Amino acid sequence: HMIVKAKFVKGFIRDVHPYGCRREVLNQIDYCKKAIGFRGPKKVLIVGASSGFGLATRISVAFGGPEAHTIGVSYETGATDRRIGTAGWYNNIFFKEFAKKKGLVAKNFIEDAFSNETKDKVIKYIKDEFGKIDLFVYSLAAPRRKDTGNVYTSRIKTILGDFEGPTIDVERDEITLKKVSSASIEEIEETRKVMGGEDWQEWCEELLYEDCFSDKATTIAYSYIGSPRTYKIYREGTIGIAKKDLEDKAKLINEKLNRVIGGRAFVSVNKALVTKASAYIPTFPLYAAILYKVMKEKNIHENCIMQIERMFSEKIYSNEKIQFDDKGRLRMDDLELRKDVQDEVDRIWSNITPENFKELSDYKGYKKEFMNLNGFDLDGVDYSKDLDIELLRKLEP
Ligand code: NA
Repeated sequence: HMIVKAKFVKGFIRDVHPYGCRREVLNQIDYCKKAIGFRGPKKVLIVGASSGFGLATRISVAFGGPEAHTIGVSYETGATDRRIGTAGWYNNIFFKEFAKKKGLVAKNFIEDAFSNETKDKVIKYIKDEFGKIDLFVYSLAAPRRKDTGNVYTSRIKTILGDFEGPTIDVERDEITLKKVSSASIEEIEETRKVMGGEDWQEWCEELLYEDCFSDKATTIAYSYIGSPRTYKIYREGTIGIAKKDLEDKAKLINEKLNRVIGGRAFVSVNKALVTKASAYIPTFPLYAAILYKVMKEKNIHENCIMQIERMFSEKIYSNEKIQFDDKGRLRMDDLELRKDVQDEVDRIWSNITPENFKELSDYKGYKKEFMNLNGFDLDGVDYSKDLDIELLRKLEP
């Protein structure tokens, strides 16, 4: 029986507020329940289903109109003697509670998605109990990958020279300059192993050859391109190299699925959102804060769930044909990269100071979204209320 507070250690919040996480899940569900609605997917596999885009994907297909049954694969840990548990751990639990209330299947595999054991387990469940899958979304954003037993670690670096610029320190409400430098050859390769398209492709092949995909099944992975201002990181750097690998694999998966089941694969390039991993990378967080202000002013702002909802209802499962860019990618950053939006961001950038940034950018919204990632600062949650830790320990995914 304890009060959970937001304690910052080396820039990151230590604990998560589980009921704040519940509320965030519920806010996304609410958005989807009230949106125009779409139809299509019935049986959906999501690898990386516990947070961010994977979670929004799951909520969207379940509550956004299709009433899809879902399998979520994620590695998360619960409450112990000393730890409260990860946000994703709770997101899984609360998603399942709300999905079942609607009479939907919401299976969780709390498992390392990279291992052959996990694939076998998921495949067995599909063949035995779930039924064939019409949509497979790969949205794992793991920091490392275990293979023999080599461990590969993702890094966020340039391939040449320094990248430096402002980050947002949420704890002190200030801008702070940071720098990241060049990656080693091994670091580039490891990042490609973790973030590239290899595991996604393995999944698609196992699923395909084990007769787990429905005819005409779709599979999707997520990426980010952004503005030229951060190309050194997101296109040219270690992340950019991994994402090009992801894009290349999408093409090979697409060709195969098309030939074998009339299915398809593609990368959806999404918009800038606040995440833990991009906090403290130089120059992105300020970009995002300014972007939020501009797009909110222009009535075109989207958070994670809004991105996904529009992706599904307006582009993927719409009446009209799907439009890809010239490299076969679905572009959900079409509003972010709109000329008028980028012109305004660059203008504000040229006036922004460490002194005035809270007025020229959406620092408030940036900070709120950051806090929300650990279940803090959610409207309608009583943070003075103590939490029953033995009750939380009882919850099962
Ligand atoms: Na995800």
